[PDB]
Formats: sequence, structure tokens, C-alpha cells
Amino acid sequence: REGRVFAPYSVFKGAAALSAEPRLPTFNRLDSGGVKLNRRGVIMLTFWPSVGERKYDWEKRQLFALSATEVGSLISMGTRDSSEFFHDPQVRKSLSIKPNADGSGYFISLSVVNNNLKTNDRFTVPVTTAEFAVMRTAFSFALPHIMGWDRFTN
Amino acid sequence: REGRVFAPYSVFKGAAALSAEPRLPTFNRLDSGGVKLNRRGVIMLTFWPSVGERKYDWEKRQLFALSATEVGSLISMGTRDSSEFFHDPQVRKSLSIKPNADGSGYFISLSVVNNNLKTNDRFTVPVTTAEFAVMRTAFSFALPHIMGWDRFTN
Amino acid sequence: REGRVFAPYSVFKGAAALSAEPRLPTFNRLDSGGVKLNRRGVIMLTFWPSVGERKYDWEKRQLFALSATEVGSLISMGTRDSSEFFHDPQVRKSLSIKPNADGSGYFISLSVVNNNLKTNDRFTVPVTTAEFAVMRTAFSFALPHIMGWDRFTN
Amino acid sequence: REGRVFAPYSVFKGAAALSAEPRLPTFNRLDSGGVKLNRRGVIMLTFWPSVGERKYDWEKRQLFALSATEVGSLISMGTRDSSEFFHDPQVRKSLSIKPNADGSGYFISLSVVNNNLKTNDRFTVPVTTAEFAVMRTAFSFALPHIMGWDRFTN
Repeated sequence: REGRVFAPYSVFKGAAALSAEPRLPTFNRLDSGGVKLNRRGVIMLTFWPSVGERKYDWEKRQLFALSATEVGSLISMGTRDSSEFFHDPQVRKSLSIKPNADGSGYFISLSVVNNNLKTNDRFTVPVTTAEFAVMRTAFSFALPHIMGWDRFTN
Repeated sequence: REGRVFAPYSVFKGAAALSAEPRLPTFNRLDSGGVKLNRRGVIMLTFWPSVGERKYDWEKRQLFALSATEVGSLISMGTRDSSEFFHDPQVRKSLSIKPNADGSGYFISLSVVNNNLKTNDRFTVPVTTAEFAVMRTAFSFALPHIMGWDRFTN
Repeated sequence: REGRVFAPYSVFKGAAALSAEPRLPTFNRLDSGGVKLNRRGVIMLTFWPSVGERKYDWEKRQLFALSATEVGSLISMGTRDSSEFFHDPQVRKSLSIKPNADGSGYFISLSVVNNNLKTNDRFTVPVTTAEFAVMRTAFSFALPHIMGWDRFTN
Repeated sequence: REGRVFAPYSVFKGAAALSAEPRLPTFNRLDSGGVKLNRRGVIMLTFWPSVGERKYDWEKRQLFALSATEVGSLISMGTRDSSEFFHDPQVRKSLSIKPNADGSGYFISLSVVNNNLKTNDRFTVPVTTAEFAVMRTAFSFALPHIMGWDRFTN
């Protein structure tokens, strides 16, 4: 617990909020010496809905984890590019990132569907060019770290 | 005080000078273990006016702090892009960055207005493409640091 | 052996798999003080063939080392760019990276030829834009490290 | 002397060779605590002439130091961009970087003139796109370091 860090980048908007934070990979120590990557690193996204003016319901939050490759998708997006990721379970989630009309930003939307319970939720947060540039730059910085490549240093 | 660092990037021009330097975020240590970001990091800009040939008046300086998102705005600017940031108080400040005619650089201008005292100041510094490229590269380097994301490392 | 790190980025596809990992340079310590780069750093690529559905034959793997300059070639590639590297021995190897039809990714192909033994092998792995973006970002991160330039720090 | 590092990036060509290496800034420690940048950092270029097939004369080398701003110029260069830097003394030096005909690389040329002694030297090294990409990526990595901004970290 001593090694925990909390420093999300968060964007609060009218209908919902979104936060992003890296999760580092885990490594296994080898008997013969050295380490080897174990559990993958991700960039974790958290979405939660507004319930009023500048008020949000943290209890209804839903998460979506971006793999290294999914981060690669996001950082290579141009002004007018779109993408969608589908994660299989019961509950199915999908994350879409689509440009706004003006190319002055995007809509980032998390869909959460439980067909069995007929429950259906969607959390959408607009992000400006400036905000998405923070995401690209920060996620690009984090990528080598979530891949474990920061361990290759002189 | 032992941890202070002074290493501004500065540009000195005919009517004014400008300097830029990161300010790191502060963190709070958690009782249960780990840390959490407290006070935001910024890139601090300082402007001061010329009073003669290669002479400037440091006593009349005025500051403007760039948030992570405002840095995102600056680093994603193309050759012909413009931007303006407004900071509310009494005294109101605004920062504009506009391309020059030739697309060989920009004008970075700080406006400081105190309507009550009818005082009105403006400090403008031209910056070349090369100088703005230093800013983009350096501010991009600093961004993960002012966000606290440098704490996520293996 | 205590300093070994294993954290490849790997892409598994229908006919073959590919993995990439940096190899750091070696340095020599100088009698008068300080260090000087000795053996070059590279980004090592490993290719091996499929033998069935999600099954591959590690025993038939073949390697190809990218120099700093060859990494420079890869990271500066645009969507529609191609490249080929030839490495002299007996056995000759060549590595090609060519865009797919749609510009939605590339084919990375390792050729291994032994004219004397008339043996002839080729291992080809398709990589998406997102996967190649991971490679560009990660290899760019690693470049200063494999060059030894990470040693120039305050 | 214990802190010296030697790890140039070097390009050897038909008529001349060129090497590049960062030089870190110096800092002064403050009585009240903390440090402040003193002597500027640069990227140092070294050129020397060929005297035969894969043979060069190190004794006739000439140097040229790139300031942070001059590095900004280099890293922001597009395929078809040119630049020239002039350094005043006695001896005057100028450094030009011009694209080749095909946009497949550049010519980097150091001029050294001593009008008084009527001595006149020029050392020119062609650099491929891949080689210049190493320079851009490596110099961009080094820039925050030569500016002293690597000292702003959590």
C-alpha cells in the first residue's frame, strides 16, 4: 500500500465525468536472476453520471481498461479519426471516441449493457482538443511504463 | 528550500521579456499508505517590460499560470493556430498566442486590467518558430510531471 | 544475471508471431574516470512460425537486430512508407516493412536465406496501425537508451 | 572526472565525419537553498575531414555548439526545410543544414573562416532521413536535459 499513487487526469462536464490513470504491470522475479512481466499494464478509465449542477454520482461509476494496443490506437488518432473498443464479459462494455462536428474535440462514450437484466447505461463526456492533447501526451508518456520498457535503462 | 530549482527558459526581446518554468504539484500522504495529488501543477509564465536598450524593469513583472489543459492547448498548436486564456480575479488577466504574419513565429501577449483603478498594462514578446519549438518540447516534457504522472513508474 | 529484464511487446497472428525488446549498449569504464560506449545497443526482433490454431513453433525462431539508425528509419515512417534492411552473414537476412492495402497497418517480414543449403524461410506478421503506433512510441522511448544518451542527465 | 560520459552519435561518410553529444548545463548552489542554472547546456557537434578510404584526420577537427534554441530549430525542421546558424568570434563559423535533392536526407556543413590568415575550411556530411530522425529524436530527448528542466520532477 506504501507504493500507491493517486493522480488522475479528470474532465468534468455537464452529464458525466471521466478520469484516467495508469496501472503499472506486475513482474515476476526469476530464480536464475532478473524479472519478467506478469500481469499487463493498462490505462484505466472511470466514468460516472451527473445528478445535478456540478454534482455527480460516484456510486454509479463504471470502468474500462485500455491495453497497450488500445492506447496506441488513441495516441495515433488524428483530428477526424474515430475508434471503438469492445470488451467481452453477462455484461458487455464498449468504448467509443468520435470527433465532434467542428473538429474542436471529441465525445468519449462508455456503453454498459446487461442483456439478461435488460439494464442499459451510457456515460458520455465531451473532451476539447486541449484536453485530448493532455491525454495523448500523458498516455504516450505512460505507454513505455505500462509495457514495462522503463526497466530497460542505463 | 533545499529542493528549489531555478532554470527558466527565457526570451528577451525589444519591448519585453518572458520566462517559463514548471511548478510541480503538491501531494498529500495518505494514512493508509501512498500519496494523492493535492495542489495542481502549472507552467508559470513571467512577463516584464523593457526600459531601454537590452534593459528591463523586473519590478513591474506580471505572472500567468498555465494549467495542464492550457499546456495541452499550447503543445497542440500548429503554425497558424491561435489561442487565448482568460483568468478571473478586481484584476483580470488574459494570455494570447497568435502567429506572426509569416508563420515564422508568434506573439505571446499578457494583458492585465484593473477596471477599478483604470490601470491597463500589456506585455508582448515575439517568439520565433525555434523558440516556440523549445517551448512545445519542454512543456510536453514537463506535462506528465506537472500532472503527477511521473510517479507511475516501474 | 540480476539485471536481466524480460518485457517484450509481442504480436501474435495467423501464420507467425513477432516480439520486440531493447538491448542496451555496453560501456567501458575509463582509467582516468567516466565511461565510454562499447558494444552498440539495438532493438531485437524475434519471429517464429505458426503450426496450428493459436499454436507456434518457438524452436524455429529467427532474430533480426535493429541498429539506432534502423530504428530511426522505423519511427520516421508515415502511413504509406516502406523500408527494407539487409544484413550480411553463408546466411543472409533481410527485414521489410510494407504498408497494407488500406493503410490500416503493415506487413513486417523476415527473410532468411542459406543459398549453400538451399534453405529458404520467410516469417511475416501483419501489424495494425495501433500496434505499429505502440512500436513507434516504444522504440522512440528506447532510442536514447540504446544510444547511451540516457547517461547525460542532471 | 568520475561523471564523464562518452556516447556520441556518429555518421561517417566519404569526405568527412560528424559526431553529436550533449553537454549538460552547470548549476550554482544557492546559500538559502536550492540550485540555479549557471553555464548553458548545448549539443556539441564535431566535424573532421577524410584523408582516404574510410580514413579520417581527427587532428583537423572543428567544433560547433548548438544552443537550446538552435536545437529547437533542428527538431522542428520538416523534410524540405533549411537552416543556418552564425557564430561570431578572428575566426567565424557557420553551420548549414539543407535538404538533399530527393528529400531523402540532408547535407550538414560546417564553414570555418579566418579572413586574417586567409584560411578557409568546409566540412560537409550527408545524413539520411533515418540518420536525421535519430538526431531529431535524440536531440529532443536531450533538450529538457540541456535546459536543466529534468530537475523539475516529483
